[PDB]
Amino acid sequence: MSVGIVYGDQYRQLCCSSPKFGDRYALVMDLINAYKLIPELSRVPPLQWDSPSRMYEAVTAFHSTEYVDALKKLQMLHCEEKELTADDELLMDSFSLNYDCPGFPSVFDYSLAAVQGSLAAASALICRHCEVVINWGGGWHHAKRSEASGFCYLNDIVLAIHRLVSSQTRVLYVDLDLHHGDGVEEAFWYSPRVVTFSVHHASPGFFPGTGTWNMVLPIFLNGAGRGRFSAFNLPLEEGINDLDWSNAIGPILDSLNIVIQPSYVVVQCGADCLATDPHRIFRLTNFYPLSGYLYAIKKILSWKVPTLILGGGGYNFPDTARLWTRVTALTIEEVKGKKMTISPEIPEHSYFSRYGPDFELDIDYFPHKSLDSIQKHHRRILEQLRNYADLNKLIYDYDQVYQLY
Ligand SMILES: [K+]
Ligand SMILES: [K+]
Ligand SMILES: [Zn+2]
Repeated sequence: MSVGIVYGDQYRQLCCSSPKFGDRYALVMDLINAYKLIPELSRVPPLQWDSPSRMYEAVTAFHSTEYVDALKKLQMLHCEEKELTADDELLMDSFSLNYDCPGFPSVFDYSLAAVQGSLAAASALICRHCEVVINWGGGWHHAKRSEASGFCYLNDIVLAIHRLVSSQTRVLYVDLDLHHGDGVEEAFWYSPRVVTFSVHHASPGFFPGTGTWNMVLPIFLNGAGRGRFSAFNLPLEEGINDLDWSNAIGPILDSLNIVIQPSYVVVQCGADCLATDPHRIFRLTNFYPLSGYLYAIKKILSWKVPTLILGGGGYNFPDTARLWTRVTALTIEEVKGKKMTISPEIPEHSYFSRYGPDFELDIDYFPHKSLDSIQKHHRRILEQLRNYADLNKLIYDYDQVYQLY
């Protein structure tokens, strides 16, 4: 019944301290506040640690000591306004702490804050304080063991899932971001207990290039060892709309829930599939009568499985706030059974000016038409799900699953 959301004063400051995402988190939490949702939500405080040793122990559950050390040293150098020595440039380069993942004065505290948020969110599900927890400061799916990638420095998702599986525990991870959830997929590549499902754009030279047919004829990789068939991917061509994306993923989600019977669901809800994201690749909306995002979240919540909802990508800050406000309101409705009426007019607040010139909740887009490739992927995914079920000796109505598709 209880819906948790991660916020706090320091957390807000840190989530708003990065050059790439600026004040997006402030717009998200202030639009949620403006629509009077905060009293319906349980504040989940970010996790803090008893010592540096305890913080390091927690982060190095996934990340390497040398990577965490390099990330902490990058923050120190950007704070002293020290020019990096040639030696320091090579160190940072070795961890990809450069180009799209640059240093900045708060890079470690900013990155860690996401981990603090998503770990606290996982704990609140484990002790059953909340049935769903939202962290709009998390979702950094690209970060690897020893590599920064796609403005992801620490993988708050991997650390949250590790806490859930450590708490027979199975986790279904659903990645709705425009980009492939490569970092989360890789971390659990060998585990049958964490099934990863990413739906994303893939095309030649599009970041990160995984989650699709790869040269090793190209083959579709899907995990290894005990984790064989446990990594699911739906790559989609540009231009897909709400209905087609919904019809593409809906049967996959329902089939994974039926076969896996997850103890926890973790959803990455990156907003860069919106028609108005500057990426301009997918044509998803935040519309509610239907938004692909809201269709997906409503389906996942209907399973009544303890669920972690995270952010991620989303480069139109006002449209990201607009979508994540509706996801939050939908979450309250579905979990609490309490209808939350949201005025189509953006309420007056701190950031009202940023919603111009229309100042409406619906993103300013008129959907039109975007099927063949989806059917091929459906046959391949249904096949892979059977192989996953067979390998792990899982019992399920094959016909019931076939019928979803
Ligand atoms: K994705
Ligand atoms: K896996
Ligand atoms: Zn993205």
